Amino acid sequence: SMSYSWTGALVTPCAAEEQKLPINALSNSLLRHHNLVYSTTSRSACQRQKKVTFDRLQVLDSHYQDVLKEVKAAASKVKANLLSVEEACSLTPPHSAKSKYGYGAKDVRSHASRAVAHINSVWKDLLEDSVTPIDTTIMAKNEVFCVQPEKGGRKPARLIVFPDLGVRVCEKMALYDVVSKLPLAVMGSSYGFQYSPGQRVEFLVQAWKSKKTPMGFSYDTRCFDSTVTESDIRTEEAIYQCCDLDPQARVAIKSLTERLYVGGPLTNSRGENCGYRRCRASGVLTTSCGNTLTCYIKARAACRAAGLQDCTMLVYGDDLVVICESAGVQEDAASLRAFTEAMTRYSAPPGDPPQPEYDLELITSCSSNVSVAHDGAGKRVYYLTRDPTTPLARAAWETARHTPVNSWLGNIIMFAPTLWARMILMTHFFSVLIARDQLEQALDCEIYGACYSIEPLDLPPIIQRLHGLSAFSLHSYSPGEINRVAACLRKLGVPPLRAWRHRARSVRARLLSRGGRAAICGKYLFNWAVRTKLKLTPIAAAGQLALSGWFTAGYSGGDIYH
Ligand SMILES: CNC(=O)c1c(-c2ccc(F)cc2)oc2cc(N(Cc3ccc(B(O)O)c(F)c3)S(C)(=O)=O)c(C3CC3)cc12
Repeated sequence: SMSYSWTGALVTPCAAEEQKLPINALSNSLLRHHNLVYSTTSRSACQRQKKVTFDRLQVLDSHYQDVLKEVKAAASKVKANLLSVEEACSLTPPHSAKSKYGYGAKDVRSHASRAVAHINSVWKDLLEDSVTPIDTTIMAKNEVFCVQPEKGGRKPARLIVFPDLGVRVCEKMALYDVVSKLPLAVMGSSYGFQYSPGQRVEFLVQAWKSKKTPMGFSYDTRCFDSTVTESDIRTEEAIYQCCDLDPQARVAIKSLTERLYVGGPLTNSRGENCGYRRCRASGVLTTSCGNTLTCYIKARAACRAAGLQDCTMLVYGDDLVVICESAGVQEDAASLRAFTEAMTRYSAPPGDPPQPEYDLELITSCSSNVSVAHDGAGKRVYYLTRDPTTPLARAAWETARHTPVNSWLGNIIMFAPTLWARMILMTHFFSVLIARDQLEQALDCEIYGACYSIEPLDLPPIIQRLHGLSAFSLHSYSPGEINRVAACLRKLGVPPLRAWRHRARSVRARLLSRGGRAAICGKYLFNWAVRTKLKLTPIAAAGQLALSGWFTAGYSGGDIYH
C-alpha cells in the first residue's frame, strides 16, 4: 500500500519559524557565515511529502521467517511490567507537546487532576476499543543545517507524527519496560543503544580485528519510516507479545498497534485533515525499538541471502553497519549487490548503494567514524568522531536563541574526545555560560534521543565515565581529521584552532578561580590549552555517579525524560 495518502491540506506551523541564523554577537563569535546556516521549516514540507510517499512491495522468504523465529524465541525470555500512571508521567519531558484537552507537560509531571483524568480515560478506552484509529498531529521539524550547493542546497524538513500527550503517557505504561528490555535480549551485541561511545569504539575495533581479512559496509535505506509496512508493524506487535506481560498490557499493546502504530489520520496544527498514514510514525514510543528490530531482522536475513561470511552487525534504528570476513574484492562486491536485492525485496531499498570498505576508518554510520589519536603516554587511542558542520551550525543557533532541548551539550558529551568538541564547543559554551551567569543552571539535552537534565559543571565526571581519563589528554590527531575540521572552519567562518586555544586559556583561568566543580572543569577540560600541564587523576564524583540508564532507555520517537 501507499505509505501516505494526502488530502492537499498543508503541514502548518504552530508559531513563527525563523529560517536563517539570527545575528547575535555571541553566536557570531563561534560562527560568522550566518547566511550558510538555516533551519528547516514547514515551508518545505511538500517537498518531503513527495519523497516519503510511495507504494510498498514486500516479499518475505525463508531466511526472513527463520530469523523472525529466532527473534520471537529470544523475546520469550523477557519479562516486562506495566508502568503506573505516576511513573509514566515522570518519564515525560517538561517541553513535551501539550494535550488538545486542556493540560500540558508541566501538568503531567505534577500529576494534575485534569491530566490524570484524561490519561485514565485514554487508558480505559485502549482496553475497551481495539479498532478505532487514533488521531495524530503532523508537524515539520525545525532542524538546523549548513547549506551545501554541491549536494543540492537546502534539505526539506522532516515530518514528525505524534499522538496526543495523553496517549503518549499510556504508551509508556504499556510499553516502556518492553522497549527498554526487548531489543537487547533479541539482538545481543548487535543492539547499538546499549553502548557508551567508548564501548561502541571497542566493539567496532574488536569486530574488525576478529576477521582474518575484514570487510565492512553501511547500509542506508531510503526513507526507512515509509518502508516499514503494516505487516512489519504487526510483526513487531507479535514479538512484543512473546514477552511475559500483564493481561491489561497485552490488550493495550494490541490496541495501540491497530489504532496508532499501523497507521491512522494525520491532522495539521490548525485541525485540518492532511491525510492518512500507513507506515511508521516518527513520534511514537516504539519508533526506535521497532525500527531497530525491523532493520535487524531484514538485515540479518539479507546477510544470509547475500552469503556474507561471519557477519557482525551493529544496528541503531535505521542505521546499519555490517562487518564480515572478506571473500575477495569481486566476491564482496557481488555479495553486497545481493544484500541490497534482498533488502529491497524486504521493502527497504537503499538511498545510496552500499560500498565495501577495507579500512575501519572509512565506515560511516550515524554520521560518525572511528579515528585515532594518542594518549598522554603516546599509546594509540581509538575514538568516535564526525564532521562538525552540523554540530557547529546548531551550536551557533542555540547560542543565538534559547531552545528547550540543547543539542550542543549532547555533542560535547558524545564527542568529548574529539579535537573540535574540546577546542571549540567546550571553550565556546563555557565562555557563554560565564558571560550569561548560567554556569550553575541545569540544561535539557538529548542523548540517543532521550532527554536528560544535565548540569554543565558535572561534565568532567560524565566524560571520564563515558570515555575514560584519556579523553582529557588526546593529542596527535590524524591528518585526515585535522583537515576535515580545518575545512569545516573555513566553510563556516569559525575562528581557527589557535584562536580558540587563546580563549580557552582565559576561560580556564576564570574557571579555576571559582573553585569547586568549576575548578575541576578548568583543570580537566582545558588541560590541552596549556603547556605546563596539571596531573589529571580520576575524579571522585565519577565514582559517585550512576550513569547506567544512559545506554539502555533511549528512543528518538519516544518523548522520554530521565
Ligand atoms: C550502526 N552504527 C552505530 O551504532 C554507530 C557508529 C558507527 C560508526 C562507524 C562504524 F564503522 C560503525 C558504527 O557510530 C556511532 C556513533 C554514535 N554516537 C553519536 C551519535 C550520532 C548520531 C545520532 B543520531 O542523529 O541518531 C546520535 F544520537 C548519536 S556516539 C554518542 O559517539 O556513540 C552512536 C549513538 C547511538 C547513536 C551510534 C553510532
